Amino acid sequence: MKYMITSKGDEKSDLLRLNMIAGFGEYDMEYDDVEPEIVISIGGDGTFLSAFHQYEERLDEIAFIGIHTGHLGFYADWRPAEADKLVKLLAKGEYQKVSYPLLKTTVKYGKEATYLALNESTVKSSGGPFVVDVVINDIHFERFRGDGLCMSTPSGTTAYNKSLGGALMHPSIEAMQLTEMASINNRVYRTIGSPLVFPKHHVVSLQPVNDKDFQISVDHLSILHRDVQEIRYEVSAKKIHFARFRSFPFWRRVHDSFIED
Amino acid sequence: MKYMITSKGDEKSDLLRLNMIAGFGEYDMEYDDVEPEIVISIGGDGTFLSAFHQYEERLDEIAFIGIHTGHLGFYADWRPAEADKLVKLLAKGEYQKVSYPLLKTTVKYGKEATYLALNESTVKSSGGPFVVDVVINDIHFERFRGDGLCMSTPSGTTAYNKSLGGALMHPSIEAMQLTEMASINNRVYRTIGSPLVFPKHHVVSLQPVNDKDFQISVDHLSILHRDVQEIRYEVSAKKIHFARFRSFPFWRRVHDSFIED
Amino acid sequence: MKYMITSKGDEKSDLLRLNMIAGFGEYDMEYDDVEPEIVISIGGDGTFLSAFHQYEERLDEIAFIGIHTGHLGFYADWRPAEADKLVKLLAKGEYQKVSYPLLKTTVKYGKEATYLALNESTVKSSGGPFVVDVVINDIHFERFRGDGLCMSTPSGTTAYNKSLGGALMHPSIEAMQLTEMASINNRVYRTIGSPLVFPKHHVVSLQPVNDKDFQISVDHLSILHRDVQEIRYEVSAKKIHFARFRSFPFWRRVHDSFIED
Amino acid sequence: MKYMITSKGDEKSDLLRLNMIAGFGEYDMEYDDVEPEIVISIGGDGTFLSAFHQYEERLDEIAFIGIHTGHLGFYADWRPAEADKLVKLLAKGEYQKVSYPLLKTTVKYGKEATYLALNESTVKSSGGPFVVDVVINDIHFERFRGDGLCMSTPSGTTAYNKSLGGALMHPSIEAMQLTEMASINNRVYRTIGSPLVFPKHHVVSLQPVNDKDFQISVDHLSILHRDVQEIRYEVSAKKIHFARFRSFPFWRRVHDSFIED
Ligand SMILES: CC(=O)SCCCCn1cnc2c(N)ncnc21
Ligand SMILES: CC(=O)SCCCCn1cnc2c(N)ncnc21
Ligand SMILES: CC(=O)SCCCCn1cnc2c(N)ncnc21
Ligand SMILES: CC(=O)SCCCCn1cnc2c(N)ncnc21
Repeated sequence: MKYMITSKGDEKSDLLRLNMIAGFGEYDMEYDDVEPEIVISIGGDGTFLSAFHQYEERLDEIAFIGIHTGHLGFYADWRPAEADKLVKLLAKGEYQKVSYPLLKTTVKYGKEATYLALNESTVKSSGGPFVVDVVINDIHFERFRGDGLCMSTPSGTTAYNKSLGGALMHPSIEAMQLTEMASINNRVYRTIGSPLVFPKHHVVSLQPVNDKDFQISVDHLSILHRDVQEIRYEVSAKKIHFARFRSFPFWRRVHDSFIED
Repeated sequence: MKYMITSKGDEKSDLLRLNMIAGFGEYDMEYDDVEPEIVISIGGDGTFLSAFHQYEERLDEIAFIGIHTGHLGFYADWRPAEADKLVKLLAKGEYQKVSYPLLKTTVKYGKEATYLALNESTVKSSGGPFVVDVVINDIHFERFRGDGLCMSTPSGTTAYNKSLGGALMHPSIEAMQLTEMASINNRVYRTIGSPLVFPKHHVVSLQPVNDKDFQISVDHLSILHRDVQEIRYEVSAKKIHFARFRSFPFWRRVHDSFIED
Repeated sequence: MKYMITSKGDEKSDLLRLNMIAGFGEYDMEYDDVEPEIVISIGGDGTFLSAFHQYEERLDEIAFIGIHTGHLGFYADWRPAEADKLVKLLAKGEYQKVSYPLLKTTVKYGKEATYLALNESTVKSSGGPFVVDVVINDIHFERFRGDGLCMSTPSGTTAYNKSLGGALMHPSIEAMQLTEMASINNRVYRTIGSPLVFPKHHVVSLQPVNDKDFQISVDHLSILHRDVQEIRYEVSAKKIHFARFRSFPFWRRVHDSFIED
Repeated sequence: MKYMITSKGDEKSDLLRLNMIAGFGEYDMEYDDVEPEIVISIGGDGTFLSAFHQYEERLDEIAFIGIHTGHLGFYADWRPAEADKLVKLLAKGEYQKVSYPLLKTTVKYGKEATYLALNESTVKSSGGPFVVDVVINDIHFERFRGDGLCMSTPSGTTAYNKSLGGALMHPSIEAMQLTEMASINNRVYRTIGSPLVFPKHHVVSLQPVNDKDFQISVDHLSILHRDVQEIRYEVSAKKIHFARFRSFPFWRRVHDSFIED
């Protein structure tokens, strides 16, 4: 079918890309980066992340695969030595697919901007103090004062979420996790401190109290948003689809990354 | 129908119990503590916890209700002032029911002991060092050295799990969360550190490496188990059922308990 | 002697300032904000902080006093009701003095910039990834990857240091404390994680590895430094001097701020 | 002079001990384990710890040395390959000495028991809930509810203190550090959460509120104390003295243990 391959840019990934294309030519496979049904990433997790956001409007028609030319990645979890065997099974197809949940971020002004995050979305102030009111399902939960907040996807918990004390949750759980950055707590300012895991259809809303300028990141993308009235977080109805070739469990992927390999 | 009421034991809860029984007599309600269909707890969360374990063999036939004669509880979340209104709606029934997941703990020796936990189950050593191998779905994940481990239900995350840095997760998420107690980490001994959230059907297994004596707790119950070969944790197929009378959201219950009320 | 009074700017602090000046006129006291021997701050801790940095070149000749017109402060720890009694004892003098250690920050380029911090000094990247090599007494200790680092004075531990997990240490201990911001740790990148308390004469040096642009803060001041070769942290030889009128222990000041009051 | 050598018990340490004794016989050195002036530990940190407590009544007349026959230790910080060179310099003496602060623990009943801790002293309940009032310099600071508390020496911060989130402080700082174990915090029960570093002459006192039975540990020693009225913590006036042969900085010892070696 139609496919395309993105490369990190170094000669290790570029040469590995040219070989897979040459191997794909031996099969009924057409190269198309406009309407691909298979998107192959070669490099690391950031390369897969750019490949995800490059085609985040055709997610239901794409099965992603990641190849790590460096250290192991949670998305690029196939070594370069399996590139030739990957070409054959992708060519004749018949592969199983696995789907991970995604995070929807809605930014409201005085239009409306919506984003799709594979890892996480963070909110920080524009330099001044970061104070925000946290509203969970139209219920005022807390007034957060600190460095910022991070809402993470299940697969994104192994990234920035983990550095903030958040829990690692299996990606089959359709949920999102909110963690704090350097919250100030005294007798007068109260935050929950613990990470918060939210199921599907739960809407977490950040609302300003003073400054309406915030630095909002979505995976690698980061923009300074001005005159914002609300930031809405919820589990997205769309899912990223992977091509599954063999058993590489998420917990084994966690063990190899943080324990030993 | 058949009902029964447990009391904390103080005169505040005993008198509140006698009044609800007198009010129940004005309706088609029979008092039965052998086969009750309604179990009312009056006191706090520990009173509800003892009421849960007293009838943990008829969970599919019971709708629990908790009344807090002291501070607010996550299970006893109805004030004493609503006792009379609670009697009327329970009498004519028609109430909706909500179900929370439970934790199954299997202890294997050289028979087999299984427990049901509403909050959490902890494992500590018998005084000596606590070293254990953590196996996730038959995959050796880590060798844990420290004070102990805690596997928490979703509703149990607000209890001992929260004191260990674990995340608070909404009880509609059928999952369990594992947290560490004072793990020792150097270049030679590696633990994940982060809490781990496991979905349904995932089996987390603790296996000894030296001492086979461990102090295992299940909610309030705590026993010294000797000559144990394995501790199996997984989300239980059974659920505790509550009687629902009005909207008291879990996140509002979290806000009232830790933020302010 | 010579004195001056800074005000937060609100009418509560301005009127309290005009009254103390009028009360000071009843004594042998001259108002001088060029060479003051007594510096009175009226407002909060940020007002005292601006008053400290306004006169950080005559620290050995000044005894500072802080008055909080709002909530209690660790530097402005005297209520407005004690302003009149404060005027009398300052006028005839005979007051005891207490001294807190300070933090010296040296920034080396390709000249040299030195700063004095009463609370803390933080280092973050200019937007990109923050990677830095931590050198303790000319010994390479770790390569830090994360959001940034914070070196705190003893009295500064109750501020941003506390939000990062650092310990609160009594200000009589001439030392400094280093804490991490969202460090990334795996099998390949290793940080200590724990806070580090350094005694006097110990030099902690941050050295770039890639980007040489960092956002460095010193108390409230924050500047983007470009083409930096080294950031040197050490306990300063200079001390801030307070005027002591009665027993307000630091631990009682910690209790009143975070436990209850 | 007079010396003695303790061994871990394995054949690696016993044979290394017999060789140093044979090498000591070539010099003006007498073996005496009653009144030794040099105490050599061969094994790990627990072997040095037992050697410390074996002679904790002649601390001012002993210079300790630790040899690690296994992984590196913070007290046994000399490899077995340096045993012969260690024998020669100890024999002719002229070595410099370094001193680390110690922790004094006073347990008051209805007599009085005092202990000396090289690493830390912990307090836990006897099985029931652990609630205690924390009094700092006769000022009620907090009511602690949780698993327990740990007061650590400076050199002890790399041990159990580190697993509880406490800071690592250089041993030249005469101080002690208090850390919490799984404290419960809500709107009604308030603990500081942060670790607390106390200078010399500051007295931290734990006082019961209900149960007067606590499991108190002092380094490796652990005893169940009954009918206790007070636990007093303070920096001891006595110091443990080491024999210094070359530069092995504490921070390098921290780097080798937790970063890499
Ligand atoms: C410095 C930080 O805290 S973000 C590190 C990002 C590394 C690349 N990466 C991208 N996605 C992931 C992921 N899901 N899990 C771990 N690492 C990931
Ligand atoms: C000292 C500790 O860490 S356990 C405190 C237990 C208080 C009673 N309780 C019982 N169940 C719960 C619950 N689910 N959420 C919060 N509190 C609960
Ligand atoms: C949002 C943060 O983490 S910084 C809060 C700073 C409040 C004012 N202040 C200034 N100095 C201090 C101090 N030493 N101790 C506590 N608070 C202080
Ligand atoms: C499982 C724990 O948290 S205690 C581990 C004790 C290891 C031996 N040891 C004894 N003293 C020390 C010390 N000062 N620094 C590190 N390790 C030490």
